[PDB]
Amino acid sequence: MAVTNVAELNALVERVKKAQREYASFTQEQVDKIFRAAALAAADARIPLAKMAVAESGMGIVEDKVIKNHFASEYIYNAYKDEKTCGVLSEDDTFGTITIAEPIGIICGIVPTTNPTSTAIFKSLISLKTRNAIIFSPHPRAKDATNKAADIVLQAAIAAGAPKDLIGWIDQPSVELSNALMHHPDINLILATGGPGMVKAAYSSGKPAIGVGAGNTPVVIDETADIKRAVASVLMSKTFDNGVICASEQSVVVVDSVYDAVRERFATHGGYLLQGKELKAVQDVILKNGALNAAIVGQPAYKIAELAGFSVPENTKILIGEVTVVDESEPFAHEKLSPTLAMYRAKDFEDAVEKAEKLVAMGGIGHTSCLYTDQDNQPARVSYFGQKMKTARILINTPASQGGIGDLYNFKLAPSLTLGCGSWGGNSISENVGPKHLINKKTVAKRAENMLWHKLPKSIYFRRGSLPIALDEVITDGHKRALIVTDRFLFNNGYADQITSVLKAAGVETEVFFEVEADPTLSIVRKGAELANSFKPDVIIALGGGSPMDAAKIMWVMYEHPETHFEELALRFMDIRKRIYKFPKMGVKAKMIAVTTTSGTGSEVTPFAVVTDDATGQKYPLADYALTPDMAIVDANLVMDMPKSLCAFGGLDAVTHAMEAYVSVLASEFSDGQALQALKLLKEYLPASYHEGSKNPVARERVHSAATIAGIAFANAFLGVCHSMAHKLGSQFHIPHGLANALLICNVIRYNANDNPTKQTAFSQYDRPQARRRYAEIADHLGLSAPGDRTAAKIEKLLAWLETLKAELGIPKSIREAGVQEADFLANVDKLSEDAFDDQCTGANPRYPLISELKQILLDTYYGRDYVE
Amino acid sequence: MLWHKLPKSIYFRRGSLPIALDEVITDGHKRALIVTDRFLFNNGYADQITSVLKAAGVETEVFFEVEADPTLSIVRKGAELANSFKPDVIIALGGGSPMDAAKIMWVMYEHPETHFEELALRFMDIRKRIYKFPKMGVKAKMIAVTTTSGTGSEVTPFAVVTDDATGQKYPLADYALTPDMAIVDANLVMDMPKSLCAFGGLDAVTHAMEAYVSVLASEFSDGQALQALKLLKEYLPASYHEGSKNPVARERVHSAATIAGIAFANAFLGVCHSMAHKLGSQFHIPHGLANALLICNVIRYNANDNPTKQTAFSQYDRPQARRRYAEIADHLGLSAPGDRTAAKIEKLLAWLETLKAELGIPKSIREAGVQEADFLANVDKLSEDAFDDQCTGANPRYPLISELKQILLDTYYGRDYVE
Amino acid sequence: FSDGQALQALKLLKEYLPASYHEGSKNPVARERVHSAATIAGIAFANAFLGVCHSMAHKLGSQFHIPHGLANALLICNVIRYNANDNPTKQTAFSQYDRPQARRRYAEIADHLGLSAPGDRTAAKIEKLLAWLETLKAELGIPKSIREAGVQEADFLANVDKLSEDAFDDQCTGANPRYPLISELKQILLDTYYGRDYVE
Ligand SMILES: NC(=O)c1ccc[n+]([C@@H]2O[C@H](COP(=O)([O-])OP(=O)(O)OC[C@H]3O[C@@H](n4cnc5c(N)ncnc54)[C@H](O)[C@@H]3O)[C@@H](O)[C@H]2O)c1
Ligand SMILES: NC(=O)c1ccc[n+]([C@@H]2O[C@H](COP(=O)([O-])OP(=O)(O)OC[C@H]3O[C@@H](n4cnc5c(N)ncnc54)[C@H](O)[C@@H]3O)[C@@H](O)[C@H]2O)c1
Ligand SMILES: [Fe+3]
Repeated sequence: MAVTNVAELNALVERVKKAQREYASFTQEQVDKIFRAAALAAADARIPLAKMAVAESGMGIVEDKVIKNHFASEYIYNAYKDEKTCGVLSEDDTFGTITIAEPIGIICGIVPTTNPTSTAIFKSLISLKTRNAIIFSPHPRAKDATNKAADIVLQAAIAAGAPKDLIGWIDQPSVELSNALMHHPDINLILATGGPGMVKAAYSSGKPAIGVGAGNTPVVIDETADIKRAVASVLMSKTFDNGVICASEQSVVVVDSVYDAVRERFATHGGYLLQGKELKAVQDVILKNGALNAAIVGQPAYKIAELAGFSVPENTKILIGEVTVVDESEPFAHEKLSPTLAMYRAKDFEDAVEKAEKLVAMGGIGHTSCLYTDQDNQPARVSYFGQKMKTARILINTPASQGGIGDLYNFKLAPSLTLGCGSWGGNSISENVGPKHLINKKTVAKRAENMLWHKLPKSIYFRRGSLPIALDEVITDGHKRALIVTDRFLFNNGYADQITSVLKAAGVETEVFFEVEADPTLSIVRKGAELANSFKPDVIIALGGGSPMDAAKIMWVMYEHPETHFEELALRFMDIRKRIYKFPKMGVKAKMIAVTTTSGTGSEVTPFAVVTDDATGQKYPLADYALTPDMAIVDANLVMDMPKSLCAFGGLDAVTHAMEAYVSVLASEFSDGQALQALKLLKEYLPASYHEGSKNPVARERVHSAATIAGIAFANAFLGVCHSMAHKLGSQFHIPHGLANALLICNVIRYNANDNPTKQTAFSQYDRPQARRRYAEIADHLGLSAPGDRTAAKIEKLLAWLETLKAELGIPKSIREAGVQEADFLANVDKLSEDAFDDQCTGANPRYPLISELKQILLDTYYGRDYVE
Repeated sequence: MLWHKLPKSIYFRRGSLPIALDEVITDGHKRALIVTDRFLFNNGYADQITSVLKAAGVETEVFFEVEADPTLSIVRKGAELANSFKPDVIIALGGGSPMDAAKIMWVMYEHPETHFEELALRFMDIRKRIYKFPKMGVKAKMIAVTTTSGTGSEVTPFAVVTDDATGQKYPLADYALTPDMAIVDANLVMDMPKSLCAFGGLDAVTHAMEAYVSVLASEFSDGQALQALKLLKEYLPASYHEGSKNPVARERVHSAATIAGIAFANAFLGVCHSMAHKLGSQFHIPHGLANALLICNVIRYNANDNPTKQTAFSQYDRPQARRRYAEIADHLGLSAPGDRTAAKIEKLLAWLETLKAELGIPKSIREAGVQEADFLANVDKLSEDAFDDQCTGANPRYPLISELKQILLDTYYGRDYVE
Repeated sequence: FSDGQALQALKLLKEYLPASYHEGSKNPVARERVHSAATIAGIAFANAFLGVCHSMAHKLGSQFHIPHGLANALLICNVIRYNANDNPTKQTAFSQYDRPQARRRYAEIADHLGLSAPGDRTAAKIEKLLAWLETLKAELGIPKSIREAGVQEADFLANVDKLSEDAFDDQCTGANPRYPLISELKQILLDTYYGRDYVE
């Protein structure tokens, strides 16, 4: 039963550990009942413990401890009784979160002599609500009391449905014993108290800790204060337990304006101002051996002077010494737990808090500070006192001894002894301790599918003869200044009068910018914003496709936000809503209506805008749904006179826009029927549009509509990896986009079409690799294989249809065959296989390629081979 | 000429709602109104969005006073509230009756001068409209959540309401009152009853079956209609029987119903929604149940290569309806190789009966709680007033009042529509 | 029961109401004590109903849309001169009320607030009381009559007999200590319009 040896300890802990494991399986009602019985047993025993605390400690006063043994039970209960601390605290079912709050284990309670019983009723009683255990290592001066404070708690818990040794205490303490308890393995936490050396040794143990320092507690009394209650509260805080209590106001800092008044008001109401010889004698007994006399602590005032060598009335509550030094040389400013007090003299407020912060900074860093002022009309002072004072508790118009243990003067403050002083003091709690610190929360995280979107430009218009019907719809009914962006071949050949012809004839002012060439550079973009910033357009228009529709919707940026650094605008990301350079909201200065005369790109719907740096020459595909065209237009009358090449490269980038959008990882049921309806039109009408041309406008139109439909697909289901390398392959060699996508898709499919790949994209919605299947759902949709095929022929037949399609469009079989030299390829292939993996298009490819696996399907194309793996 | 216009945002996955308000509402607005029905105010569905707004600097107000087949009395009631709270955003919720009522309150809030009769005016085209609707993005935006899987009102301009005086649902329409955002999360329909997952998920079958065949049908609004049809075939039965026990199906169907809205918002409905609206406001039959009884005949109606009339649309040169209804089956698998374009429809209609039998759908209107005396007496009314609905100005054979009644009756007596 | 509360509602409205007007939120204690007083008076007049000032006020503040408190501040300084007549025309016929004591109660009020000097005669304690109101109505922005309160002499005299007969028909007046005559109400309506007194 008794504990004065190191083995008795190692036995106790075990018969305790085994209580917890039996106590942890308890419910809320089975412990809500243990919590009361232990709190009553502690309240009804408020007087005796307070007697047993003075007989043994030699300090304190009875009637002021009784407010503590009682506060530590009633004011603890009213607060932590309804705190759900057993199981599920919260359950957000929209998400998949649940907080379950298992306990922590067992604890070591390091008790002081200052508050031996309250600090025990407080910990004992709070460690039962969290379904924990605890073991006390008390102070020799108060071992009999704080251990009689737990038996009065335990013997009332076991009587309420608890085990019989859940709690434990050391009877004959030491260092060899505590240091053997704090370092015990079956312990799981340390709940300490007692100032420096204590917390310096709690954390240093090896276990966690909620140790708690302590020290000075400056209090400031400004001109705009109620010097009456400022003083009573100063005395009601020192004399309370004779200041032995922590946080008590060891030092006031008054401003000259009201010092004399305060000086007297302290005198009449039991204040002896240490004027001369008395003072020195008093600041000589305080500090013994660099520390405060351990015999003066908690003792009444008149009992101070006797040790000093003088005498004062027995009714004196306090001993005040008017001083100026605010450093360590003055022992009259350290953490004297006596009723003594230091009275400083300051010019104004700012001169005080500068002085307070200086003497909290010496012994009481982080604990608490106080202020007395107009709590309602001087909120800036407050704001200036909280932002300047490095204390975890700033107590405005409250006494510290009864506001730091806070449920009396202020609510919303966690009632507690064991007041955290923040890392400033050497403890990482920063708050009044409670049961939510003795607790191991834990979070079950159900798989949540990542949110998706089908976002387009409103006002898509599509048929032959749709320009004037559209401009005169939403543009002219509205804006007044336009900026048509296009290329020369369209400005020269009357593709841009067909649009000004309509704006003119109404009130509008046009200005065309036609210095855009294939693969636009950032130099052309600036030059376009440099113009937009002069013409100040109310709207922006973009013709052709790709180069214009990619230079314009970015010129739309530099016009509304010229501070945009392309280096940050083209930063590769991992998710498009968790973007690190969130695009600015740009639809205010001007809109970005878009027209297209080129089939494939589909840029008229999608956020993508491919441009190159003009310094490194790397195409930086940059993406955000803020640069959607805002009323795209797609008229098939601007395509019927296209050459045979641009038709192929276009309609053949659209194929690889849907192919790697039906198979992508962001694919959905919204973007999977459009991709197919595109891929089914590019099969019935694409060859015709190449051979026949304008002679079959029915086909030249569908292809134009399809290539846009893919946009609806790959605007939401981003591209795959064929573009991540086609952008680099089409830059280091100036190969066109569509021609590059054609030389890879018949080797990229068979890359992604492995159900046992080396990697995978880590997308929640992506259960497992479906690409091999997601590619056969294509063939069966086109009509390649009806009868019961292996799912591997449906692919061979998909490729075959491509090699057949790439044949009847003049597409070469390889790059070598496309105007590239093995000497210039092998050299800068490792460079653009890395710069491909670092593209934003590849973050959606189902297989998450390895640099060592793009290089291979990048050589196998130069030599017209097949990636076999 | 044609178009394909929708909101500039359609967020859709289980758990998207907070991730559709934590994103956009609070980034732009601080005064929100919510429109719904009592079942959702009560059952804690509207405090799934007020939770996340109030947590921000937003002030909410909920107009929970909506009823099935909404009236113009409620609409004017919510405007008074909207005129008092002065919202920066409107958030419709509940599906259909609320959504169809909030986007019209949006009107009476932006422009209280309006007169409902000038909105319910049928027309020959949407551009060549006499009452050009006003611009509505200036006072408050309009969000649209949904809790049913059969309407598509999240995307479409259709806003069906009732005068409360004549009792005539006026399926008015204009893209100016499309929502700015549409949120379709299955978190809200997992616990939906069977009487709704059937009617709702079975109108959607029409939203898409008289949209892939309509004259305004385009390549844009044909793959979506189909994808809304290949999902309502593999997941609608399961979402009825298994219910929440197959949330993937109860989710895919929820997206399909919306995808069909991506279709019939661009390619208007045909004739089943004209006779439905009038046949479901008189006899107070629900929407989806009026569409499931007729669709299996309207097909037999529109699938006549030699009808009396076409709808006179340039893009529609020859009647192709008998063909489109075949590509449907050819896409769903009902079709066997070596057919003749006449059985693919039988194999299609066969898939519906098979689908209407396994959802609790009757075989006629008589079985649906309508007395032969209350029908034949007012059939010529809803047969002349269907012709006067805006939805029928898009179906491919411009029905005759001679020919509508005949299919009303053949759906009462469970008969077919031979000709 | 309802006499110490009424008074405590009156010793606080005298030491803290002026300060809560001028200083406003800069003296929240007064802006607080006054808030409690107003309620303590509710602890009184909930049990001991109002008199006649709230009858004429309600009718005089619904016709001319004058606020409640402003209709009560213009009249109270006369109703006192009315109820403080030891020999009125009528009493309110209440058993607990044997003799008219109103001229006396209004003195214990002053005697409690300090307005009274030792050696008075029960006739000045009321003057010293009314003097405290004017002094209090002048320092809150309260006018000296109804005319100054935005009411045209033509719109008043034309409908005075209405609100003078309809005040008598209010429930509040069935508790004041001298059962006013319609002859006597109008006279104090008008003397509050022309800022005059209510001699008799
Ligand atoms: N912030 C609070 O909650 C609070 C409350 C009351 C008192 N206090 C502070 O407590 C202190 C009271 O003085 P005390 O009574 O703590 O005297 P003290 O500071 O000597 O406390 C010594 C305690 O340390 C324990 N201990 C265990 N292992 C130790 C080790 N390795 N090295 C040193 N000590 C070890 C001893 O058992 C003993 O109880 C003051 O600083 C007072 O401000 C803080
Ligand atoms: N954002 C997207 O949606 C997306 C996706 C993939 C690729 N891209 C980018 O799109 C760009 C492709 O641009 P494009 O290839 O679409 O055209 P392009 O911009 O290369 O220029 C095509 C050239 O063909 C000629 N031309 C254009 N329209 C014509 C017409 N109607 N009749 C006759 N000649 C005509 C002009 O000389 C024009 O410069 C590449 O930079 C590619 O990376 C964009
Ligand atoms: Fe492309």
